[PDB]
Amino acid sequence: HWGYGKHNGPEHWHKDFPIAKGERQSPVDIDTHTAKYDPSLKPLSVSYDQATSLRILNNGHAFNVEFDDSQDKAVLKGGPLDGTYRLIQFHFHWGSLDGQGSEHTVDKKKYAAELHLVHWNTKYGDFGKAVQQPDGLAVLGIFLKVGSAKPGLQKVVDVLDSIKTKGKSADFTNFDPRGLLPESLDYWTYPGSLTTPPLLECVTWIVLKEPISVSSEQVLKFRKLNFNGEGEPEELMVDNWRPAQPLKNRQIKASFK
Ligand SMILES: CC(=O)Nc1nnc(S(N)(=O)=O)s1
Ligand SMILES: [Zn+2]
Repeated sequence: HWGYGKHNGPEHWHKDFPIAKGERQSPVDIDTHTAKYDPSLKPLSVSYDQATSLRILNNGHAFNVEFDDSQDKAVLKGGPLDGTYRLIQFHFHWGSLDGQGSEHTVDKKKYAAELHLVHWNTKYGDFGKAVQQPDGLAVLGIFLKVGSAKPGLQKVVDVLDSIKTKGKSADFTNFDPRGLLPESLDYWTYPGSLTTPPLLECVTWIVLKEPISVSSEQVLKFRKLNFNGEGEPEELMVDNWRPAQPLKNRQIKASFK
């Protein structure tokens, strides 16, 4: 089954998921000089004050923090979006070294990791229906660079020891995702896809310009997780990122000049 190894990594995915070679795949390189400023784009509206986190899970490819999405508690609106998108989970992609890890790149620059806050369009009723629609998901992408620690991330880092291996989960309540946002909400946006199988082309990507900084010690703890289940041979969970895909017939728009 698929993964990030030499024998099952992204270059192999198309054999089981032919849409991997599709017209609106993600991630992409953001060429800052070719992106188009669009004055018609609205500011993002992030309403996370009533967010209810439930659980943190190692699913064998990353760790996910899951939220209660049975009501409009944590929602994303505005920007390029029509309607209301509910937060369902966030996760990260990261590297084995500080010079790599992000999925998106900016003028070919890679960051140490990338945070994805995944939201689904409420008009489709559930997440499973949403992924079948071209406007079904909105994913907010935030870059991480190594520098000073991010206090708001430390609660996540401290629980990782309890979900070291695939399939382990832990109760993870009262986490406030607002502590993971940068100061500015300036963004680029383009139409794209999930970056893991099944690679469905259902995502409006919103990638923030401003990275957040985390400390070397914080990212080091991500790299101690395992792809494998308990009792299996240890494989460190690192480099769980898909390389940039061709832009083809898409334009990246910027909310700022
Ligand atoms: C269930 C779920 O959320 N699946 C996802 N697959 N890829 C995602 S990402 N890397 O594009 O945010 S989210
Ligand atoms: Zn992701």
